[PDB]
Amino acid sequence: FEIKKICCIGAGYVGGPTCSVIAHMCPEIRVTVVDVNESRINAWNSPTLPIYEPGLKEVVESCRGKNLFFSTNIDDAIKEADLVFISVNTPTKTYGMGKGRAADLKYIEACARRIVQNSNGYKIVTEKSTVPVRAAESIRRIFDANTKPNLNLQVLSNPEFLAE
Amino acid sequence: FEIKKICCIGAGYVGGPTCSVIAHMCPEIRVTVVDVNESRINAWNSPTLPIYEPGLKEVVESCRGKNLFFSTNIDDAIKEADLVFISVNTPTKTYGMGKGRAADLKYIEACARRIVQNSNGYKIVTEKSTVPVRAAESIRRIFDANTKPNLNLQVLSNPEFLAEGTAIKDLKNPDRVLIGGDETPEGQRAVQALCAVYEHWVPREKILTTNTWSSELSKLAANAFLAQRISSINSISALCEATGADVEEVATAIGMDQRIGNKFLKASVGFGGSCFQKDVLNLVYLCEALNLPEVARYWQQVIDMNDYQRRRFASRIIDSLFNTVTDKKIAILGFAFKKDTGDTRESSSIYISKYLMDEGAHLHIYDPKVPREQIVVDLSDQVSRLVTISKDPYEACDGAHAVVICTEWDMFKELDYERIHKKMLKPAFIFDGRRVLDGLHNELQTIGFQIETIGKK
Amino acid sequence: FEIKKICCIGAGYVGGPTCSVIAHMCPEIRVTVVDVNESRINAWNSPTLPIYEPGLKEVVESCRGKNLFFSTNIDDAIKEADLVFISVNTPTKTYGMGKGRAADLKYIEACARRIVQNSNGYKIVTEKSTVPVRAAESIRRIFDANTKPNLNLQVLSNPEFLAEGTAIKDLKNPDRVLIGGDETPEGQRAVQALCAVYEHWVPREKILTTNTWSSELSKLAANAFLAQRISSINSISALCEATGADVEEVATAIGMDQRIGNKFLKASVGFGGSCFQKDVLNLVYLCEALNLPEVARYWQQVIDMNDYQRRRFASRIIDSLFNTVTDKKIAILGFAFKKDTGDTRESSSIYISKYLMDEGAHLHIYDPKVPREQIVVDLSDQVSRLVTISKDPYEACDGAHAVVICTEWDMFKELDYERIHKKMLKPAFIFDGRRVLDGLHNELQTIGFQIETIGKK
Ligand SMILES: NC(=O)c1ccc[n+]([C@@H]2O[C@H](COP(=O)([O-])OP(=O)(O)OC[C@H]3O[C@@H](n4cnc5c(N)ncnc54)[C@H](O)[C@@H]3O)[C@@H](O)[C@H]2O)c1
Ligand SMILES: NC(=O)c1ccc[n+]([C@@H]2O[C@H](COP(=O)([O-])OP(=O)(O)OC[C@H]3O[C@@H](n4cnc5c(N)ncnc54)[C@H](O)[C@@H]3O)[C@@H](O)[C@H]2O)c1
Ligand SMILES: NC(=O)c1ccc[n+]([C@@H]2O[C@H](COP(=O)([O-])OP(=O)(O)OC[C@H]3O[C@@H](n4cnc5c(N)ncnc54)[C@H](O)[C@@H]3O)[C@@H](O)[C@H]2O)c1
Ligand SMILES: O=c1ccn([C@@H]2O[C@H](COP(=O)(O)OP(=O)(O)O[C@H]3OC[C@@H](O)[C@H](O)[C@H]3O)[C@@H](O)[C@H]2O)c(=O)[nH]1
Ligand SMILES: O=c1ccn([C@@H]2O[C@H](COP(=O)(O)OP(=O)(O)O[C@H]3OC[C@@H](O)[C@H](O)[C@H]3O)[C@@H](O)[C@H]2O)c(=O)[nH]1
Ligand SMILES: O=c1ccn([C@@H]2O[C@H](COP(=O)(O)OP(=O)(O)O[C@H]3OC[C@@H](O)[C@H](O)[C@H]3O)[C@@H](O)[C@H]2O)c(=O)[nH]1
Repeated sequence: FEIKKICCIGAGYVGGPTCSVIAHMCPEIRVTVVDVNESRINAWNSPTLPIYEPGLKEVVESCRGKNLFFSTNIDDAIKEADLVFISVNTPTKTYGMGKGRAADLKYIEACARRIVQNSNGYKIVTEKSTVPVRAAESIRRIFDANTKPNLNLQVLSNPEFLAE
Repeated sequence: FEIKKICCIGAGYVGGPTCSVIAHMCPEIRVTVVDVNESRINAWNSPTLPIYEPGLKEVVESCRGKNLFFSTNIDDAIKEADLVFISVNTPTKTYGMGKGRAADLKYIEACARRIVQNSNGYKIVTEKSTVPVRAAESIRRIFDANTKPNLNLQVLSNPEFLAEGTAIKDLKNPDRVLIGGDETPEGQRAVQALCAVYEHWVPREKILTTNTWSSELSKLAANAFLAQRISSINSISALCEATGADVEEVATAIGMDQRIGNKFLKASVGFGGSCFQKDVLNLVYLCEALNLPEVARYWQQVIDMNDYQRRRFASRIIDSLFNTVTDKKIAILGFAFKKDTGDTRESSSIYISKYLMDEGAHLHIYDPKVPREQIVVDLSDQVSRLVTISKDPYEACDGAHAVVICTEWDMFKELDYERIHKKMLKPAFIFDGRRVLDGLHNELQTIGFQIETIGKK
Repeated sequence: FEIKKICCIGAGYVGGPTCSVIAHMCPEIRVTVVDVNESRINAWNSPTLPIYEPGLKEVVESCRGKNLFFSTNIDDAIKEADLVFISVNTPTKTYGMGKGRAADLKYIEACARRIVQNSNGYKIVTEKSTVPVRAAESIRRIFDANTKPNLNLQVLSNPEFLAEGTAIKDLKNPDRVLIGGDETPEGQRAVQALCAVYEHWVPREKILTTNTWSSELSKLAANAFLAQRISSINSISALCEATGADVEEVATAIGMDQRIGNKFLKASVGFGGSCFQKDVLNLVYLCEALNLPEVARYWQQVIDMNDYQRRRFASRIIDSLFNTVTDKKIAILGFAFKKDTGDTRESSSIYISKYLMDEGAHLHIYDPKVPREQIVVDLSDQVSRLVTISKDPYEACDGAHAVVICTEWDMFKELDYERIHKKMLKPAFIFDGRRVLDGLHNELQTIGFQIETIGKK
């Protein structure tokens, strides 16, 4: 089994530069970075990127629209994907248990739900962040409980080590 | 010698049904029940009663108008009466010495004064409540200090043992009737006159008679004993959870020992009701005051356990929703402190709702008897942002992640769980706070629920 | 599968009685009771049994040498047996972790090792104790590690509910029999084999079956519920003394609530016995180990109350004797932890004797069933100077400043107190730490006794 289409939900400091580089290094792979933040997506597609990162602009411009894409169309990106990265943010809870301290997993949970909804057959789903807090476990729970016939979702952890 | 007219001040859970039952068993007696709350009196006379209580409608209609009355005319009823019951609330003090712990006698005290401003000659005056704290003494202190010639008022203590949802049954065959009065020739004649009333439907073997203080301690103590058992079994429910046992099984084996008995061993999200918590608080308070901190310390645990049982239950719900419940829709089935009443005082359902609201949950509450505008009042922006009162249970479980059963309403046992499931977000949790879905366990798993329940795994 | 031979390791207060009743109710089955302690075994084989227990002499003397045997030959009894009871003692650790709290399992362990050494083929091994504290698991650990081909040892749990003093009547008519075994085909077959022993005299609906853990938890919990009831009522006895009430009247009142039951509500100087303190102490210790500190501190109150109640009573004694006993002759009536047994383990009498001895009293101790050598061991040079063991009670109160009734022996109610009052120093005090002298109160005041009693000022 070979990955030929990659989707990444989350075009942040992690999702963006990680996907850009996978694209640079693997020309036969299609890499699609998605995000709900329309503004951040257009900026990725503009001559001014939404984050500053030395040497990033060269990488993006060497494969954007070639094997690297940025888009607000999350649904179709997941649908055609072999691997789905989850590369979203887990803000600190502002009330209740673990307030000021624990991570809020709500955006990971929303990615898992959306993935199940837009998925059939076999896909690999990889949580990729700098602080993974029970992320893979939580993805698995959603997937286990939202079975479809011939949907086979594989859950992996692939933590990101880069420093901004 | 002999009681023919009864007044009852307070038309609440205690005054209302108990006088209703006296009427029914004692046709020769004219019973009048009075309250400042016109709105409550009106309902007592309407075809819809202000409280829900099985058999209560039929008992009231059986003799309202004939020998049973409700009116806002306090003065006239006091005036014509041989016996005046006080059955009023005593809210917890909001300020002063023992703010937030001791009962406030400010309504019981107002009652006694109003009695003297409307009484001449002989009257028997009886304190009657679920939790009596120095109630007889503070009626007496007021009678002693408002002395009119020819006025002879005798003070009796007559604790009410009934449990809401089972009031009529309890009233009609009680395990015992406790009446305390001064051990003077005069107190004895008033005690005996009170006996003679109950003697209409209760065997004399079961009528116990003491002095007034020993009467109140007896009820303080007994209520606490009942609460201790539930806290005790709830402590075991945490142990069972942490080790693979099942508290229902542990309780069967405990209860079959006749020296312990098998009642009051149903583990739960925690006791509520207007009786237990305040009864322990008061007993604690009393012991601190009397220089008995070992005893205070002893009974305080009954409350700490209950608080912790509530908290542990909440925190399991939140855990399962992987510590985030912002905008997640959760159903709350059951708001009363217990089945077969509309009463929410100190209900565990409130407390769960509060811990789930702090997590930002969208709560959808259904209860078949609690008035919608009472749920709203109990949970008080935050309420208007997070709370919906559901009309039926199915719209409460529509779009929901979790179903939380907080009251043991028998109806919950036979909801359409298949239908509820189809429409829940997955994974779909039922948290049975009452062990009410037991044995139904296999069917629910099969359907596709994750069933968490107290004292199992 | 058919049990023909039973061996029981531990010929104590549990094993001797229990095995005798099985022998008596199962005449087809050979019943062998073994022990390392030879004077114990010798006594069981003698006209004078080593423990006192109503009805026991009759039952033994009816089976001994027929199907009931007491031997020191542990190896051969294990070797031939189909079922092997383990019924040995578990003393409190005297050092290391859990010092003074956790039970020491060194004897359970040596039994299981001995059983593997002496066994071949199929045996059922059953742990029977009043307080089982990870017993079954411990046995299993050893059996699992020491295998032999065709050796098949199956472990069950069978907690004993008998109370000393009524052992025979409890074993012949238990409220229930509790038996745990693995949720395995082999476990289930061993469980049946034991039910069938019990089914010779216990009806099937009174026998409960479960896993080993649940069974041990149920026992730990029930024992605890029982001691709570006593601490609970004892706490109300203090409160009664502070406010001028009678705990016997309050207890009567509480007790008639059929949800509380009327049993185990006799206030006392304190519960004793091998069971209760050690049960709660182990329940607490375990809760802490499972990270349940709220459950831990809940149960701890049961013990703390009982320590207070003992103390209150000791110092209440010293206050009535003008704040000093530092040379006075005091009578101790009752050394055993409860009536109708010569057992003294954890007895409240040991604690009152001792406190009074720190304080300079000369004690004269009478019990009708406790050997005098046992009283000397329980108190620990001081014994030399202060303690005297009396032969009858009237010898004990000759010269005395006060009588202190520690144990509810029925003979104490029927003493001629006028004779006693005569030879007692004056004014003559009786401290009734058991309420055995209720109703006789005035009569004794008439004689001029000044009488102090628990739960009554
Ligand atoms: N972004 C934050 O504000 C934040 C705060 C605390 C912790 N974290 C955690 O620390 C590391 C930061 O990651 P990042 O710096 O690249 O964060 P980032 O916030 O810069 O990128 C996260 C992107 O995911 C997008 N996103 C979130 N939920 C989505 C959804 N459901 N569908 C589509 N897009 C969605 C967000 O719009 C955001 O653009 C993360 O790896 C995570 O472990 C992030
Ligand atoms: N008041 C509280 O908040 C509260 C909370 C817990 C327990 N309790 C205890 O419960 C028992 C009584 O129970 P209940 O359920 O029937 O109370 P309730 O609140 O249901 O009924 C009390 C009735 O007394 C009426 N009332 C009060 N003072 C009055 C006065 N001076 N004159 C005329 N009417 C007056 C009120 O309007 C009300 O209808 C007592 O033991 C009480 O102390 C009270
Ligand atoms: N020892 C204690 O202080 C104690 C206290 C509370 C509870 N318990 C538990 O509750 C029950 C109380 O038992 P009991 O009152 O009959 O105690 P017991 O002291 O009266 O009898 C125990 C018998 O076991 C014998 N024994 C011990 N180890 C042995 C061995 N290795 N081989 C052969 N015989 C051995 C002892 O000699 C003694 O005769 C027990 O089943 C025990 O597990 C023990
Ligand atoms: O010697 C130092 C090094 C770093 N820092 C500070 O420590 C903070 C973190 O700096 P980093 O170099 O680690 O940059 P990052 O925080 O972007 O990366 C860090 O978090 C994400 C992980 O995936 C990276 O492996 C980790 O280095 C910065 O504020 C930096 O100024 C110091 O004050 N002193
Ligand atoms: O086994 C049990 C028993 C009771 N409970 C809870 O304990 C609380 C009290 O329930 P009760 O049945 O005792 O009802 P009440 O509070 O109406 O009556 C209580 O106070 C009034 C007294 O006069 C009654 O004798 C006493 O029972 C409820 O929250 C109930 O659900 C349990 O959780 N488990
Ligand atoms: O109401 C009571 C009851 C009991 N007690 C005291 O509590 C202590 C225990 O007495 P028990 O009647 O329970 O006798 P035991 O200790 O022999 O039995 C206890 O432990 C072993 C278990 O099998 C029994 O079921 C349990 O009762 C004694 O000190 C007794 O005098 C009270 O002080 N008041």
